[PDB]
Amino acid sequence: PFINIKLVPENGGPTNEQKQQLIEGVSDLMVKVLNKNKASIVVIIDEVDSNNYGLGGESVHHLR
Amino acid sequence: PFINIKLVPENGGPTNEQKQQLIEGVSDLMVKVLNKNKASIVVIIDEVDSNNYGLGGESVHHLRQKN
Amino acid sequence: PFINIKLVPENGGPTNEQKQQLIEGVSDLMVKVLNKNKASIVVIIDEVDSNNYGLGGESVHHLRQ
Amino acid sequence: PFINIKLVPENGGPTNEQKQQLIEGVSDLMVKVLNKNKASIVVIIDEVDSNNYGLGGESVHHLRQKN
Amino acid sequence: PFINIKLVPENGGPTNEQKQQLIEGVSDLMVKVLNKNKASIVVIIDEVDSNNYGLGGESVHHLR
Amino acid sequence: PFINIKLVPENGGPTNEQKQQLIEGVSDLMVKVLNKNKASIVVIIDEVDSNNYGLGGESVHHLRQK
Repeated sequence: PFINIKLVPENGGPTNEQKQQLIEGVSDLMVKVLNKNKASIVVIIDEVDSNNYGLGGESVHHLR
Repeated sequence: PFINIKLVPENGGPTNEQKQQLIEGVSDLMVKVLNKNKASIVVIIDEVDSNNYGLGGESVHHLRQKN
Repeated sequence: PFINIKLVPENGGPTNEQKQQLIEGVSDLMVKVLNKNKASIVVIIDEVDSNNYGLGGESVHHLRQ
Repeated sequence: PFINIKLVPENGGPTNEQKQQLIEGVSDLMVKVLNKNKASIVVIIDEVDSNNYGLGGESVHHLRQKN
Repeated sequence: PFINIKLVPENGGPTNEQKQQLIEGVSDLMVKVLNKNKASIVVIIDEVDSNNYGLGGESVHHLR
Repeated sequence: PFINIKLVPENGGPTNEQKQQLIEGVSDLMVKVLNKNKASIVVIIDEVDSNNYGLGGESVHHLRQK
């Protein structure tokens, strides 16, 4: 299975350690809930600039 | 944040309950690791046909038909 | 430019005429805002099942109760 | 609803102002045509280098040098 | 590497054989130009209705 | 059609010339296999940081590239 996560960096995060936790956690979720093979799981994390992510018509930067 | 999950159905699954567990699981995960707001988390699950998902240069339909 | 739209169908929609209005709509916007050549604009629309869309930790299906 | 826009930056654009215009415009369109709840609309703008975008078999960058 | 292909079905196609040709062709190109590891390559093909794909302001369906 | 390629840069690559090959290569494949008109093919290449790509529960960076 493929998992794509797009998030807006906030207050000095995410760190490489938190990224690892996200990767391992979503991966284990597929195993425990769907009994999937862990080795074939691909996860990609995209960090979006605050000025390029909109929620409810406003940029997250504006909202911040 | 935004999370997109693409997977191949198998042995009758996934059910709506398992899908609900996946939605709840990934959300709680974002909260636990990044302390993000649960309310604004969007999750989309795409179910892909075994003949349209390729791993290593071969479709999953072929792989599943082995062992 | 490329534009991808993912939405959950609802109350019979969206119809083909509606999908056409979205295509023409986002296309003109690009010309107006960035003066892009309309000829090279590509738009893709994806429909997602209520049991497959989550918002706030619950499926859209459950939210619709 | 979720919207993802990918474009090649050109002649000093797009500006943060121009980006907001795109976010606002796209969101309004979704309300105008589908009567969707504006509060839950997510839009993401990706900016791509002229060398990483292809059209008709050539990079946007090469197309420009031809003119 | 991950490759996503999106196309509008036409004149009966694409068949599963053509899908396999795309899956392998894309994979081979990655190994050939960048010498990537073939086993870890993931490819996903999305088939899009002609009423959901637009070019130059019109849907592929109207294009006539 | 539309083709999106996501990869992790490795050992001084990919170069613009390589990206051109990838663009032309993917485009020719659509022409040959599906008989598409070249002019309408759009290809986008995304370069992903090794600490952001996960495989089998670990990151490409931890696996030491790919």
